[PDB]
Amino acid sequence: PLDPRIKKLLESVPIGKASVDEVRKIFRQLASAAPKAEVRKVEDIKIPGSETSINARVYFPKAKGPYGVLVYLHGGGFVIGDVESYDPLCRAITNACNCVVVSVDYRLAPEYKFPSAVIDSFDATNWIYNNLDKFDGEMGIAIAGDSAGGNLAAVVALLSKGKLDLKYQILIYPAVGFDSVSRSMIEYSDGFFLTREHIEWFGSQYLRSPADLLDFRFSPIIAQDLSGLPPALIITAEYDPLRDQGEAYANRLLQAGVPVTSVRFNNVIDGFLSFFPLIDQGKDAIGLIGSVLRRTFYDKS
Amino acid sequence: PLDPRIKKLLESVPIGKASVDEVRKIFRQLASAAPKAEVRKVEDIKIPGSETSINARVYFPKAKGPYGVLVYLHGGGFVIGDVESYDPLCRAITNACNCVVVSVDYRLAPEYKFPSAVIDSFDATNWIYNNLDKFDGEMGIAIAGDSAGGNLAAVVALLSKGKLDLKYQILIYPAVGFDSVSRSMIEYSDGFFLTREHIEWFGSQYLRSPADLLDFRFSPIIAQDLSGLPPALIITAEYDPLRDQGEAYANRLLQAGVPVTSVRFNNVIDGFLSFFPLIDQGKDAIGLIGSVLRRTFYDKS
Ligand SMILES: CCCCCCCCO[C@@H]1O[C@H](CO)[C@@H](O)[C@H](O)[C@H]1O
Ligand SMILES: CCCCCCCCO[C@@H]1O[C@H](CO)[C@@H](O)[C@H](O)[C@H]1O
Repeated sequence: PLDPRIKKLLESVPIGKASVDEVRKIFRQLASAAPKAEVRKVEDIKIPGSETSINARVYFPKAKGPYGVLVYLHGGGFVIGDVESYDPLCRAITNACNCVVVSVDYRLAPEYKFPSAVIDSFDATNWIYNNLDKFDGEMGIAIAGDSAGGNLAAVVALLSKGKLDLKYQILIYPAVGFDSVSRSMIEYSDGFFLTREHIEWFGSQYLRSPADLLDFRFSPIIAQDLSGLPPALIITAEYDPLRDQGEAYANRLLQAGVPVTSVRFNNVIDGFLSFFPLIDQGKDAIGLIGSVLRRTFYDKS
Repeated sequence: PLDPRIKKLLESVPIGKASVDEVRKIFRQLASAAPKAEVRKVEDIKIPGSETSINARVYFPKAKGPYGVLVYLHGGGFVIGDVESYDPLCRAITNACNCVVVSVDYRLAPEYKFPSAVIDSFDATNWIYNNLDKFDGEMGIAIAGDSAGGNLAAVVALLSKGKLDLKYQILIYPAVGFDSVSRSMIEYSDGFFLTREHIEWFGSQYLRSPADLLDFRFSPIIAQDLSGLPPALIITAEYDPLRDQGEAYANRLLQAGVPVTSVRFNNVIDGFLSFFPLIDQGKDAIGLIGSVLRRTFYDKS
């Protein structure tokens, strides 16, 4: 069953039942309420994308350099969330990993439909890779994101094959495609924060036509070839409609020879890392991310 | 775990690794080896379809009429199987249900791609409905099929809404769409008779383009409206890549107010009813079908 702490929280975001502005506001005020841990320095930068100037926030850790750079792609169903609402989480990640985090403000639907978010996420990652020196970030680049952001991270890792050298991909309860059949999708369709109705709504805002459902840049699970992708940490949540598809992607990556640590956090829901001050499991997931990136970037415990 | 009887059988059909002719032959000789139970009468008929003359075999039970008529759509991945290889199973069903069974030789891929099988299956069902008098079949019509045939049965039930009055749909370990994410698909991808590689091969032979994956006549799971469909018996197999999607369809039907008895036969695999002389669970599944149809057609135990 759910951790009673989470059940209590749930029993006390109106996606598809309020305006885009209102749902964005509700989400901002929820996510941004978490404590902001001190980092060494924060900078807002503009990354010159192929289709837009991409705002990003750069967090520097108190540890001395050189650093690895983690590109972070926020969740929010391709429609809500932003860099500023993810500031608490990105600060926590920065401190856990002792690395630079660059959180990307990719273009959001419905104003900018698929594949805008993908293009911005990839363009940002490409630019950061080519400018690691600016961050004292010579230990390399990794990519991470949660939920819809995990979709984008997975897709960026695919697009980066034979171009960038991503050291790692961190997929935090990712969406990896269109799922009308998995047990978790059916069983946890309602009552666990992220619902099937929300997922369908987000899909309706982001995608342009049903054809986009078959585009690997939306459904990385059907990519022709997953071999040669960066090693992955894939976190799933037990009570999450997206759980089974995330674990399927982990399995597909493993079958393609990609190293994957797939961990199901029991008793929790989609989005639980954003709840880290309330949900201890969220802190522990952040710590797991920390371990994996300190090892990959620095060969440190 | 698998029933040891089934493990033994598996440990002792080369889809995608031999010619279409050879795989068809191998399947025929396997399936047709089961005993043919006596029925009262068998007739081969030609049903005038919209696109072809449709061969069908009609089985009459020893029980006196009037009868219900079960339209049966064989499995075989839209590519293999036929009425004659399914003769033992259809005879067993006939005797269990005390009803007329009409097994339909729908057009097969790759010679005839999607939606040929659907068109023939629907046209046959429509003609039978309109000619129930020819079979003393006034107690009505139901539809059934296994695996790919369960796909076709489910689709025929959708297409029949507001046209025919199907009394029941029997979906025997059905495929209900494209599934790249379910746990059963991933976990039982290999070693359980029907494999993911076979499924992908069948999909490649049957469908014309990836767009067909989103056509409700291939993926009834994404049909816009499942309400008002006939009551269903949905049989799934525990060790079957198709298991989760069949149970998802059952759940979607239930959510749409359609009565569904969804039963997972544990310890067995896809196709187990075809193995009824070896696999006792197959006989029992046939008996369950019998119970449901005797009730719906005759209000009998
Ligand atoms: C966490 C966010 C995950 C979003 C996954 C969306 C899965 C696809 O969502 C779908 O896409 C279609 C195209 O707009 C629509 O026709 C449907 O309403 C919808 O179910
Ligand atoms: C028991 C038979 C179930 C068959 C389900 C097939 C699921 C879809 O199968 C797919 O369809 C595509 C179109 O041809 C192909 O591109 C792919 O190879 C394949 O995975």
